[PDB]
This record gives sequence, C-alpha cells and structure tokens, in this order.
Amino acid sequence: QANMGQFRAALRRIMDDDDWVRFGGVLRTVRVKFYDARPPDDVLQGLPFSYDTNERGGLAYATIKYATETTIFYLIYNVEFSNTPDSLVLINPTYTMTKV
Amino acid sequence: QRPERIKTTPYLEGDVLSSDSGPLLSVFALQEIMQKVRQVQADYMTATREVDFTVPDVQKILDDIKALAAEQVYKIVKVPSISFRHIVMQSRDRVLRVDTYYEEMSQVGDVITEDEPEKFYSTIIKKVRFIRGKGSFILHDIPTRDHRGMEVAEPEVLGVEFKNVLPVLTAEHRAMIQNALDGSIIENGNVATRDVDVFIGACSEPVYRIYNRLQGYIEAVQLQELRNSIGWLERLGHRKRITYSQEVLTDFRRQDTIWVLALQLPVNPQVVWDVPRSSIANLIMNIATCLPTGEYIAPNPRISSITLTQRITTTGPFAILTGSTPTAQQLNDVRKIYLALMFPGQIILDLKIDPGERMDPAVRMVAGVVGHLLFTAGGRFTNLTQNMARQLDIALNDYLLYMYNTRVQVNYGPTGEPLDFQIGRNQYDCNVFRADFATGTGYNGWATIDVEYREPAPYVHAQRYIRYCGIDSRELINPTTYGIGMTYHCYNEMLRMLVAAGKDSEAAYFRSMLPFHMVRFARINQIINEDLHSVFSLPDDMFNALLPDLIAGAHQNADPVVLDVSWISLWFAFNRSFEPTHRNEMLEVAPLIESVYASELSVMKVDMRHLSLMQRRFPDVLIQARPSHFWKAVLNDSPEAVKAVMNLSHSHNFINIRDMMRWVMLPSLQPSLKLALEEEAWAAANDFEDLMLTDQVYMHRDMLPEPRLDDIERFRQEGFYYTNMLEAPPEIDRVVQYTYEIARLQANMGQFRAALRRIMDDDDWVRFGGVLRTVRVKFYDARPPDDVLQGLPFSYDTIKYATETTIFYLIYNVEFSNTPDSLVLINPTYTMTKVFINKRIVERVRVGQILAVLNRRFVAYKGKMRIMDITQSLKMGTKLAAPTV
Repeated sequence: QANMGQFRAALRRIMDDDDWVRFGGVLRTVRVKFYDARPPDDVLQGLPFSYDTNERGGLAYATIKYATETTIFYLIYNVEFSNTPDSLVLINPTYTMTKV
Repeated sequence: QRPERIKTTPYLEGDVLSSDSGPLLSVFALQEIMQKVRQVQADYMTATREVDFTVPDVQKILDDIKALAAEQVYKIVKVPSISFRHIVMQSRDRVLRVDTYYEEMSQVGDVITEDEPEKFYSTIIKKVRFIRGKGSFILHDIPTRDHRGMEVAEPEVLGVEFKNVLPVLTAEHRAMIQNALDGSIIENGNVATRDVDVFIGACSEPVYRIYNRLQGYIEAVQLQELRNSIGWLERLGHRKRITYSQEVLTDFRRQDTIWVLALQLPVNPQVVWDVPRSSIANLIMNIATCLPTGEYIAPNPRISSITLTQRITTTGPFAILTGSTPTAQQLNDVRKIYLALMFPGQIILDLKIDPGERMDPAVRMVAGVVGHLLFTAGGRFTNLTQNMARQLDIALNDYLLYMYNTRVQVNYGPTGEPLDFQIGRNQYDCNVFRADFATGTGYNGWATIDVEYREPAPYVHAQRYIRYCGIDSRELINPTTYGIGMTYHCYNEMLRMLVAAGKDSEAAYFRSMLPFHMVRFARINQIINEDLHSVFSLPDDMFNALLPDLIAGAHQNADPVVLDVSWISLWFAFNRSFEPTHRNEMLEVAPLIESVYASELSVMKVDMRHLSLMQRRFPDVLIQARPSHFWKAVLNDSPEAVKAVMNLSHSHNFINIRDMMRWVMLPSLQPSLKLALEEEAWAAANDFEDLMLTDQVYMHRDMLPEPRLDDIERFRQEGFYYTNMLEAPPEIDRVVQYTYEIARLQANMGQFRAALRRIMDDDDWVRFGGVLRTVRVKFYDARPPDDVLQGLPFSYDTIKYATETTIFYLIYNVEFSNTPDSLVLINPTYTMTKVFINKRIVERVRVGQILAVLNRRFVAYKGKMRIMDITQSLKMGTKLAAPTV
C-alpha cells in the first residue's frame, strides 16, 4: 500500500468506518500507569507505528516500523465544589487510539 | 548474528595464528605464478622474445573500473549546432549554401595512404567515433517568443545561419523571408501544462539518425527495466544470504524527472569467458572481488593430551612436530594449499624439492598419511598432480612398513607397485589406497558424491554445488548424527588400516581429531558455495572436462595452474582451519563492475567485426593488411582499465591470428546504451561517401571558362562559379577503366605517360577506380595556385596511386573598370582532375528557397524538467517494496 501510495488513506478510511486494526502478531511488553489529571499527548493519541519517506538520487524510499511497547493507563476524575454542572463538556471530543 | 558462528563447547575454540584476505591473496597468487616462470627461464637456456613479467596492483584497477561507470555518453544542450552556412557573391538574388558536416568531416582523420594499414584503420575508427560524439545530445530549455497570439521558435535554435545574407537583398525578399521565418511554430503552444516543445528545424542525416535513436532509447527504458535489475540483485543476495535494512524502494516517479539508465544487471556470462587465454585473469578477479576475510585458528591443545593428575600426563605421538614453528616459506606454502583447496579444478599442487634443506625422515612419512585424508583425486575433479599422488603413495608405503614397535605379519604381492601387500593378523588389503584417477579410491571421494545439483542458480553458467568429504554446511545448524558418529568412508578405512598395522596411538589421535577436520571442510564448502559465486567462476562444461583431459593428456583451453609445496606444509595445514570474520569490502559492488567490463568487451568486439570486412570490400588498399593491425587499432582507442583487466597475465604477448579470428566471429553480445549508439553510428558510416572517402575520380582535359563582360550588372546578377565537381558521371562508352595493377605495370615499363596523353588528346575520360582517396573542399575568390588547378591523381616518388585531392569552388568577381574582353588570354589554362560525389555538399540556390531546408522534427524538454542518471543505484543491498516475479 505504501508502494501504491494508499497507506495513510486506507488507515483513515478504516478508522472512519468504526473498525479495528491489528499490526502483526509479535508479543509486546505491557506497562501500567496511573494518572490523576489529563494524561500527556504521548500515551494518549500516539500512533503504534512509524512511517518515513526519503529521496536519494531521484529515487523514493519508504520506511515502515512497528512499535514494541504499549501502555495500560487508568484515569481517575477529581472534581471540586466550585465546578459547574457542564464544566467537563468540551465542544469537540478528545480521541484515544489504543486498546489492550 | 550468524547462527553457525555460535560456539557452546570449547572444542572448537582455539588460538589465532594469522589472518589473510582477498586483496592480499590475489597479488600473492600472481607473484607466485610469475616467479615460477622467471626462475625456470633463468635456470636453463631458452630462446624466445623478451617479455617483462611484472605484477600490477589489482586494487587500483578495480577502482578505475568502478569509476568508469560514472561517465556519460550524452550531452545536454540549449541549441543544436549550426549545420548550414551561406556564401554570397556580388549578386543580390542568388547565393550558395554549404553543409558544414562534410567540411568538418574532411579534416577529422589522417590522410589515407597506400602502405600503412594501421593508419587506415585508425582513421576509420576516429571517423565513426566522431559521428557518435556529434550525434548524441538532448535539447533542453530552448528560447521561444510570443507572436500573433502563438509561440514561435527563435531563429537561434534553427540549424541555419543566414544573418549575412539580409543586408544585400531588396525589400520584397526581406518581407518574404521575414514572413517565412515567422511561420515556424511550436505545436500545441496554446495549451498549459504542456510537457515538451515540438518544432521543425534543419539538420543533417548522419547525426539526425543518432538523435532519433537516443530519444527512442530514452523513451523505451523506464521503470520496468529497473525493477527487473533490482529483482535479479534480490535473487543473488538471497543466495549469498546478506542482511537487509528496513528501508525499501518505491516505484514512485516525480512528474518533473526523467530517468536515464545505461546498464543492465543479468549479464551474459559467455562474454566474460569468450576472451582468448583469460582463465588466470578470471581466477584473479574472482579472488579479488569475492573472497571473504578471516583468520587461521589452531585446534584446542587439550585434544592431544589430558592431565589425570598434576604429575601425570599422556603424551601424543607427534609431540615433536607440534612444538615446531613455521618459517616464512612454510607459511606461504600453507596459503598455497588453502588456495588450492578453495578452487577445486583450477589450482593443482605439486611437490617441491630443495637440496639445501635438511629434515627428519619422519616428516615425510607423517605427511604421507595426512595427504591421503586432506586432498581429493576422485572421479569428478582433482587437487593434485599424478606425480604428487605417486609421491604420497610411496610415503604411505614407507610409513606402513616402518615398525618401531613389535613387528607384524606382512605378505607381499606379485607386482612391484607400492602398497601391494596384506598386513596385520587380519589380512587387510592395502591395494585400495593406491591412486586411480578413474574412480579415486585412495583419497576423499572414494564412495561419496562430491558434486551435486540443487536449484537453478542466479548465474546460469555455474549450477554445481561442491560437497567436500560428503559433509553439508547445514550440518553446522541441524546435525543428522551424534558427535561420535561423524565420519566418512576414506577416514574410516584409514583408521582401520592404521589399527591393523599396530599403530594404535596414531589411530587414537586421528579419531580424536576427526570432528575438527569435518567442521573445517564444512566451512570450506560454505565459503565455496555462497561467497565465491560469480561470473568469473568456471562454467560447468569446462569443469566437467578438466579431469578427462588431464588423464588423457590432451589439449586444454583452461589449463590449471600448478603450485609447489613442501613436506611439512602438509602437517602445518592439517592443524589449521579458516574462520571467516567479515565479508569482502566490495562484495555489494561487484555486479556493476562485471556489467561495465562486459559492455566494454562487447563494444570492442563489434568494432573489430565491422572492421574485419574492409579487406574483402576493397582489396587494392589493404594489400599488407593483418588481423593484428586492426586489433591494435581498436585497442589503441579503448579505456585503459579494461585492457589492464584483460592483460593480468601478459596474454597479449602470446595470442596469434587464429585466436583473434575465432573471437571476432563468436555471436555473444551484451546490450547497453553505448552499444546501441555504436551500432547506429556504424550503420550510418557503412556508406563511404558519408566518411568523405571515394573512388569516383576522373581525368579530362577541360578549359577554364572566360566569359565576355558586355554588361557588368547583368553578369553580376547571373552569379557565376566554376567547379570540378561533376553533377553526373560520364557515359560508359566514353570512359576507360584503370586498375592499380595495370597502372603499376605500365609505369614500370615506362609506357604510362604516353598512354595517358594518347587518351587525353582523343577527348576521352579515364577513371582511377579501385582505391579510396581523401577529399578536401576549398573555396577560392581569385585565381588559385597552379599546383591545385593542375593537380594529378597520382604522384611519382614507382608511382603512388593514392593521393589526397581537392574539390575547389572558384568565384568570379568583376569591377566596373574591366574591359569587355579583359580576361581572355592568348593561350588556354587546363584543369584535369574531376570528382563525382552523390551528395549535395554545395548548392547554388535562389534567395526564395533559403528556408527550404527546415524539414526535420525536434522534440525538446521544457525548463522545469530534470535529467538524472540512476545507474549508480544498482547496489546489492536494495530491496524493493513490491516484489517482482
């Protein structure tokens, strides 16, 4: 698909259809973390692959690599008496991209 | 990272003795080969031509060959070269136009003479190369102009120069020529996103042909050929089991890039092996390019001795030899032995004797046993000469009959041959250990298959797999037997015979040493089957025919190289193993070098083939011709690196006529861009009138014209010129024919001049045909020198038939002061030589037809395009994303 130039398009099409994607079949080490606030943008919304492109001598080269680590995180909600009933609602949602 | 290099038991771990690599061993082999012949020729009286046996450095030659691949045989230009020029008289109505191509051709080479064939061949080669160089170009970013709502090509891109003609002519013709000039347009000039500009210009045929051929080749070779080359490289790397990275190649091509590819990977192997007397050079190149680098490893010292207590140790039978240390000569002999082992049929060993060296007699006896287990003399190939086999058999006989312990019963046989006896309490027949090359009883390959065929190789000419002593490389990963069960036939029989003869300690030593021996031979097999696979390896038919020719003593095309070793070298070699550590430095570049070498050889062969027929076409010019003459002519105009490769063993001092003639007629060829252009250049040059060489030269007595100048203006307007160029050859009935032999015979007898004058006074023509001549072109404004007007086709020194001749165009100029009969003389002036050429070199043309020459299509890329060469990208490590079939 990278050779035909359809990798990113195919991934976007699959994700927009509410489906699931599995990369390979290699065992992956699992870490466990706990959070009391909104987690950073690394563990949250982090692609499990890398896709690079270079050009040498008029020829295009592509590099595709799969990650070997994953993270299971538990997010705990803390609220305060001054919060309004619609304080946590945002105009647009925040996306998460990993399930274990 | 290599699974076969993982050691889990200290049996195979030992000290490091030395190291060697490909670049050292190649020059070492060359030095030994040349030293042998120099010593032999010095020791005895001989009679031959003096040849200096030097040794070159192969690294510089390989670097030069690699650098040769970056050259380009094409150019990128903005405008084409000017092809037509004009000359103006006093007239303001007519001019005369000249094709500059023939003018530039007339001066390109040396003068063709009668008795110098090599210069003739050199001149022909230079003319052909000049055509190829002139005709190969690509147009890029030409100038244009906007006019009348469309694109118009500028006058500078057309191949016509006529600026000096405008100021003389009148107003109406100026308007006409301006409109005609503005009438040259670019097709599809009013559409955006156009990729290329197409227009009409003027050009000459021999270079237009080359331009069309190059454009077609550029259009044809594209992504598919690159994919095929990368796929073949992938298969070769799969066989050689190299490691790939995560980066892959994609067939995406930009919209503003044009690829130029000049070479192909699946090289025809025959082109390499067709060169006469080239076995040694091929072997040297194979060693230099494909041999890995490693180190020599000694066996574990615990194998021969075990210490039960701090005070008591067992003693090995050969403890005195193990304490020895090799000198320089013995180490060189060990290197020779391993080099002979790695190349089965191409290097053969022989015994060396030195009167000044003194050694213990036991050394020869032990070497006799070792050699039977180390070498191969089987029914497929051999590693040693028949004399060496006889010496080893005698040594084994002497060792067996020498009993330094209790004697045992022995029965001798009727014949006197060595090893013809039965020994021991159990009568063991020792006759099977005598050499027999038809079946190979006494050595490795006794009852084993040492040559097999598995799967179609990437190189089509070498399909064999070598299996020394029946072991396979895969046994180092997935064994098929226990450690105590590793054995083969000859070694087992040797141990049984040793036990039968009462030498128990030696048998125990060899039984302990056996697994090390088999592992060594398995590693050698792995080296031979994978790393050394190249086009320089010997093809299958020659490998199969090597041994029967050695037995029968017949002539051999690929004669094996014979090297000399000493007795103790056998013992030193049996206690060593070769452990590769790194691959060769230029393993991944070798196919490109191979392709460059093949392409150069192919273009040389094409040139020689086309030059071979000149003697048959024109017998009178090449009387003293030889094949060696055009051989030297072609080699003098060839890259030096290829000649250096092809002269690695000084083979050019020994080739004869028959070898050259047999090589030039073999049909193998290797396609390339350079060959594609060379073929077209030769095809264009096959017409000799395009090389400005002709034989249509005539003699005829003619008067120089003397017009009457009654009206100066009218005579000026008419335009007047004189030439000896014939517009049509004379009639057959009015011409007599001469020949080189007839002319020479009549000149010797002294009747040539009288016959010529008798013919001339009869107002007839004579033709000096049969011999090519060099033709020059000249233009004259006033009366020319007398040696040009009255030149003759022949000259005296007993005459020279071939002489360069000139075609002159005389232009008449008059002024207003000339009397109406001012240029008539009392006596005529005579001119003899005339030349007929069926080409329109110079033409007197009216002004209205000056633009009539623009009639050839040109196609030029726009400024936003890029032209880049991708030949250097054909490396071994590249893996493409979408695999090919």
